[PDB]
Amino acid sequence: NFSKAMSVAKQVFNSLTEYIQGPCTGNQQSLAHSRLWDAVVGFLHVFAHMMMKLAQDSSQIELLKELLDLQKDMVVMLLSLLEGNVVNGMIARQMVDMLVESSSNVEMILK
Repeated sequence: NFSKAMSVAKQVFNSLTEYIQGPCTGNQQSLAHSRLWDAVVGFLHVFAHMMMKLAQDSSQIELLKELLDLQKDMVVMLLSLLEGNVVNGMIARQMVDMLVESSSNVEMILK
């Protein structure tokens, strides 16, 4: 159910990555000013609560295994966006703003 819809988002992140997987500054610049930052902020909040709910559940493993793969494919796009960057870069500072908003969400993720 929710896993099937989530598996679709995995393909989108890989497709998004493949466009910028090489140092394509033209596609990187377009994604910087798009609504990509807003999408990840919502996704990060969902993943933080999804981990905790399945953590308490003993038999909720099949969704968790599918869940863990999604953010791993997400950060590759985040790394791809930072690929070829410069210090004080415009794209780099965009993540700084987005990390402030989702700073609470990234908490408890490491645990």
